[PDB]
Amino acid sequence: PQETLNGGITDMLTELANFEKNVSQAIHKYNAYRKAASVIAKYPHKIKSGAEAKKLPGVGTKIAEKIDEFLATGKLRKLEKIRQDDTSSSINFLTRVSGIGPSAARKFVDEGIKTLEDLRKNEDKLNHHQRIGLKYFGDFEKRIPREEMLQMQDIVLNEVKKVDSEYIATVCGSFRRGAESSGDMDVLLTHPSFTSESQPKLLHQVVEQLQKVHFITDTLSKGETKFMGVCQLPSKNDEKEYPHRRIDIRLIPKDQYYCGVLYFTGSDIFNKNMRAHALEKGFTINEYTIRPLGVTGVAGEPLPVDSEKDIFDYIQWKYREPKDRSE
DNA sequence: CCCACGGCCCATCACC
DNA sequence: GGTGATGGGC
DNA sequence: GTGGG
Ligand SMILES: Nc1ccn([C@H]2C[C@H](O)[C@@H](COP(=O)(O)NP(=O)(O)OP(=O)(O)O)O2)c(=O)n1
Ligand SMILES: [Mg+2]
Ligand SMILES: [Mg+2]
Ligand code: NA
Ligand code: NA
Repeated sequence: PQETLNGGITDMLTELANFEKNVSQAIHKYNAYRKAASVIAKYPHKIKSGAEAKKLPGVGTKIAEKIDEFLATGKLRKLEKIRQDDTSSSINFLTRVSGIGPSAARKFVDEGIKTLEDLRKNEDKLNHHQRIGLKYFGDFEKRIPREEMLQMQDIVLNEVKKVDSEYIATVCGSFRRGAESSGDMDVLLTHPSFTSESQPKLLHQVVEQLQKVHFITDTLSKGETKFMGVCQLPSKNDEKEYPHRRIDIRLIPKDQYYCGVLYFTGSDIFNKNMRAHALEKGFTINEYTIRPLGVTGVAGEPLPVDSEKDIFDYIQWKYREPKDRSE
């Protein structure tokens, strides 16, 4: 559906969702509003009343009332008021800095720190991640055109094979679903010597090499299985520099890999829909495995999975191209 | 009336 | 020094 | 906030 169908309503709900997460610290209300926004966004008609909306699953009494007020006035008094509130709107804004959550934003605003400028003035109170988030605030809210993702993929797959030609690397996420732009880059990594029944160097080696060729520029977090950091394409000398980008690299056991690829190729909406169907034939699927639910819900042993397809087979669904896993 | 609300790794805090 | 809890991200 | 035991 076109966004201008009910965009006014969904904008309202998303903004409400944001204030619940960031200011009220009510995560389940945040998800409630999002779910409501999502189901309304998929609704193929212009909503004329809150009662009409209430028919949709996830839209209840309170949101129905909010829709009525919005339809009658073009606004929400509560939303209008919290927008004007310096404290609440500053708290809500600072959470856009990667590394600053509802709690940190709260503490900052409590002690007079409300803007990016104030953050820049008080580096002493920021942790490593927050400093990076601050330094690349602008860049991190930029999307990544597919053409750059391709170039980023070229570098990653090249350098990974250079380190060890037995590595397997896959760019997942919205890129693998064929999106024409992405928020970040997700890389899944495996190696024939790393399975469930098993360096910590395997992830480190790759990260280090990507640093050596000046692709990776910063590190947010780095463990033995998960890396989160910043990367940047090289410039053309004449041409102006590319924005810095967020990149995640996950090292996964060889025998948990194609569950990982499925999960982290995702679409959140597809994952939960494929979750949904999986439990209905008595299967539970997470990022690691697919397990048969038992006569009680006895989730037993992981089944063998050597491809994305096997997982589709288990729950009698035909293989869906990542291109179509929007939902 | 009352509880659940897809999950987990890493950095850092709280506390012994 | 350490273990467990919490914040944050995705 | 919504849904359901
Ligand atoms: N908590 C999480 C985090 C990620 N995922 C899955 C679904 C996502 O499509 C996939 C990758 O996560 P993601 O990077 O945050 N989203 P994605 O790459 O699809 O789109 P972008 O907004 O980054 O362009 O992992 C998930 O199912 N639950
Ligand atoms: Mg992504
Ligand atoms: Mg990601
Ligand atoms: Na409803
Ligand atoms: Na943030």
